Amino acid sequence: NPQQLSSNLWAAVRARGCQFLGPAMQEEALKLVLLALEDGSALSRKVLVLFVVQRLEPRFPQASKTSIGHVVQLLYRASCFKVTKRDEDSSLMQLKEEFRTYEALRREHDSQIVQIAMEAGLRIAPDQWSSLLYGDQSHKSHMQSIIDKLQT
RNA sequence: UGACUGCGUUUUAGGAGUUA
Repeated sequence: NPQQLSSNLWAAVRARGCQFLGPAMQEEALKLVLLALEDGSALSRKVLVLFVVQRLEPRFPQASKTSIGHVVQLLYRASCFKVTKRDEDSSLMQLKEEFRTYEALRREHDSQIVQIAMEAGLRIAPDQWSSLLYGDQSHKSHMQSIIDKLQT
């Protein structure tokens, strides 16, 4: 259904403890993660979330620790981090080296959402995908490529 | 039902609390 495949996607996403804040805001949030993690710094999730929230909140009041926490889980599910567990304390996390460019990181992010849609049996075309995730028709073939790699 | 806050999930995952 024309905007109800859309709300069922975000339902499936929220159910997996993840979240999409819209094309513009998601983009900044990811860039911020990269800013913190691309030089190989190692931050607990708590601190990483703080880093992003503190810069984003003043420009987007929808940006809570809770909501940004959910964006980061998207990347946790996508297996983007190198995790270092510590005894009696929280894990630190770094970006895997292959994911230290926006292009690369965003591919994985995107893929993870597609995969959630697949797990939930939601057939969605690349034209749609480019609208949902970018608000334009400029990423159809990017999204097509993601889809094809996922069914193999 | 939402929102929020912890802790957990790389052995892949949530779940508790607070609140209207």
